[PDB]
Amino acid sequence: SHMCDAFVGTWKLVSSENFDDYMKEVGVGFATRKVAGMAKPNMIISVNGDVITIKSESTFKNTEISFILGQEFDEVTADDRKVKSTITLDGGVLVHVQKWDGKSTTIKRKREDDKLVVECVMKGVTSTRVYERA
Ligand SMILES: Nc1nc(N)c2ccsc2n1
Repeated sequence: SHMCDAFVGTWKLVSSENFDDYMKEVGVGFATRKVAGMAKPNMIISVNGDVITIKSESTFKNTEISFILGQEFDEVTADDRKVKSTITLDGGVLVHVQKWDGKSTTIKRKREDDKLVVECVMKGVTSTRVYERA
């Protein structure tokens, strides 16, 4: 048993709050915000040794990241930003920081009851995205 066991699995988005405002704060344009805001992504998390893989699949885009905790990597986000990402574990919470164009956003993923709760923060704006097991 290991680090992220309770995150591993296939998850489906069941609720979202303030995601449009988060996307605005990030700089996402109108058409992408409207189309991306409809999606109910599946998040598939797996671990193989030190390598964590998070796939996110939706009608809008399929994305995939693989990474080692604490080790920066390149990520192309669903809204087509080219970012430099670092993901760490902080007291059981996966903390994902994305840097691009002098900007920064942080995405936190945590287990709460039977849900996986995703909190996306850009300056003063937070969006909460709740996933349940598929
Ligand atoms: N693949 C993918 N991943 C995401 N996080 C989102 C959010 C809206 S659409 C979408 N598609």
